[PDB]
Amino acid sequence: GSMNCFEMLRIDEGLRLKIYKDTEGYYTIGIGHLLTKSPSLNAAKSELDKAIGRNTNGVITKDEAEKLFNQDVDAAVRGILRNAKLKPVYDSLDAVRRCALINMVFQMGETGVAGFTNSLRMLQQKCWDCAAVNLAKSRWYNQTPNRAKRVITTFRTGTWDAYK
Ligand SMILES: [Zn+2]
Repeated sequence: GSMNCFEMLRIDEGLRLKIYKDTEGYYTIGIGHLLTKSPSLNAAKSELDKAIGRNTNGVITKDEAEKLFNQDVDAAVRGILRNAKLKPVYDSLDAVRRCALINMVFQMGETGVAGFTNSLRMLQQKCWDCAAVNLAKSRWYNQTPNRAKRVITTFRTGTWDAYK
């Protein structure tokens, strides 16, 4: 009932409490938290063993991965506020629609979400249904229909309704 960004991106991206591998031969942990592009698993559990504070073998708790996720969004939007097109309209919505933006940011990337120039600015004038249906006309929406429909519904309502 009390949803935050980290949980909704656990619904859509996926949370793993053990170290895995990103799609290019690179370990990860949690929700897309990259450590290094090296094969040294000891360097893996050493970067993890130095970022968490407890020395473990690559397994953490669900509340310690949320820490690293909050770091990842605190740097992600540190990048958003340096992108000229993502900066304006983000400063215009409510917290949950901003999370709906950071989700796509972490899904495709800064220039990826920047491409929806027309779709982004109708959110500024708060044209929820129009920007929603225009966002539904995307290859993004077609290659992963489910998640995109969730994000677009939160762009519409500005609520966590679609994730319950
Ligand atoms: Zn309109």
